[PDB]
Amino acid sequence: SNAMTQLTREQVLELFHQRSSTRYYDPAKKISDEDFECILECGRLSPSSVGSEPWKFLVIQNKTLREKMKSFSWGMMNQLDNCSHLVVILAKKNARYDSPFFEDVMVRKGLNAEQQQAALAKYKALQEEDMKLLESDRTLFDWCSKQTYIALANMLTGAAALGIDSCPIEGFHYDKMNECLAEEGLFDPKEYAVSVAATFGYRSRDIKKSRKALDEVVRWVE
Amino acid sequence: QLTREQVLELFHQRSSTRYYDPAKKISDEDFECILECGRLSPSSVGSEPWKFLVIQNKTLREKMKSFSWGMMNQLDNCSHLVVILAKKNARYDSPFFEDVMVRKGLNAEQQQAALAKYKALQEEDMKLLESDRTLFDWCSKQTYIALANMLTGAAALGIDSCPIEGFHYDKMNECLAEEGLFDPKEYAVSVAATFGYRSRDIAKKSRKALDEVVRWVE
Ligand SMILES: Cc1cc2nc3c(=O)[nH]c(=O)nc-3n(C[C@H](O)[C@H](O)[C@H](O)COP(=O)(O)O)c2cc1C
Ligand SMILES: Cc1cc2nc3c(=O)[nH]c(=O)nc-3n(C[C@H](O)[C@H](O)[C@H](O)COP(=O)(O)O)c2cc1C
Ligand SMILES: O=[N+]([O-])c1ccc(O)cc1
Ligand SMILES: O=[N+]([O-])c1ccc(O)cc1
Repeated sequence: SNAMTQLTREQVLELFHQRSSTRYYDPAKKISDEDFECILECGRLSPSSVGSEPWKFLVIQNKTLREKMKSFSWGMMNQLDNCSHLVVILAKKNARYDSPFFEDVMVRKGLNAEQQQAALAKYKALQEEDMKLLESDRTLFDWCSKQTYIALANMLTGAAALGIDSCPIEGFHYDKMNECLAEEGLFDPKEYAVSVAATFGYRSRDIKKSRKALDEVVRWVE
Repeated sequence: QLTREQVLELFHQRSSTRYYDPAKKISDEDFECILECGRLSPSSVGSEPWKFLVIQNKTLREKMKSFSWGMMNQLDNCSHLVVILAKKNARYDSPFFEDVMVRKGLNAEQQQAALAKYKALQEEDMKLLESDRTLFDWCSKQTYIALANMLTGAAALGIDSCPIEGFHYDKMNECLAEEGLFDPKEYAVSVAATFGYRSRDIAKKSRKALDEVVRWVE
């Protein structure tokens, strides 16, 4: 890393202040294919526990599907008509250490058989004892869903770095959204479920930050 | 504003560092900038349901080793360690949520309408109220946004990091509560992260191809 591959502290703070939730999009302004691919890359390159990458990104451009969405998506009703791109992020269901899904996770690490068994033993303990994820199907799904929020965050920040506005979205009926997207054939509902969404585009109305102070959220243990 | 190549370089510079140089410390100003990236993160309903515990005490780090397999050696060598807490019991009808509404400036009528909207969000749209753990996990998801932004902001400053789940969560929560750092009825440990400077080159790890993870619905 050097001064040319870094941002200054001033530039980092500007980036994270600029990143904001846009609720009014200009329908006449579309993100270029290349800029949007870059945004998706920010999601794809995100870290994830155990390298599990337990996400799928559905890019919902079809206008008829966006319209149907409106009736059960109160949190983005006024964005569905005018945003450039909409991403619905799915998270993997039943991502147990002993599942076929986890074999592919391991294969792309390029480990030998002994390293693979050492890794698997770590991941079993992580799920079973340390994080207690096998309490229920939902607990294990929510673990994958947490990893998807990393990908979400990175797509919002990457978009902001490109000068592109965005809004993270939880304001929809999850059962209705899962049912609709599965009925459209967009994923196997036994294997994935909706985690979170995000809109992207260019704002048509102005957005300053309101946050708790650093001293109210940070505690130093020296 | 950055070029596409610069944005890509940032996310490629960001890697999970397991081997830290124990002689390299992050400056106070750089670390405050990292914390700002967490503080400035978005969160559902603007709930900001997090606390960032900066664990620099060496005796406390040494105690954690016995139940933190995923960062055992990082604890000896990293510059800074953050344990992020998430709010427990963040119900729409809790005082925690009332404070959110008030500081947004909502009047009495608007607060009543907002309570109804977020009741519906939690009870029906997201079904967060199935159990205490489902509601906690909602706040925990928001903290993963703050985590991600800290890792990326650190990388932008030239500072290495590693997100951490590899510890016994209940033992960590018991320890940190015994230290008096939070009220365990109000918060619980969500995720951690180390920060510092790598002691060797970190081979870039693989990812599934874009075509594997993206589906276009046109
Ligand atoms: C939430 C989360 C928890 C993780 N926990 C650990 C951990 O405890 N110890 C560890 O060495 N790596 C941990 N990792 C790092 C992942 O193994 C790593 O992100 C993945 O292998 C991809 O490598 P990269 O981030 O270098 O691209 C974790 C990652 C995330 C996102
Ligand atoms: C996971 C998540 C879901 C959210 N859901 C919605 C939503 O459905 N609709 C909306 O208008 N804003 C939504 N927001 C945006 C938040 O209200 C916003 O992040 C917060 O008020 C802080 O504002 P800022 O992002 O402009 O800094 C969501 C944020 C997060 C992180
Ligand atoms: O050792 N561990 O508990 C780990 C190691 C890697 C990881 O991504 C998560 C947990
Ligand atoms: O309309 N909604 O459901 C919302 C709106 C804003 C938000 O942060 C979360 C949910």
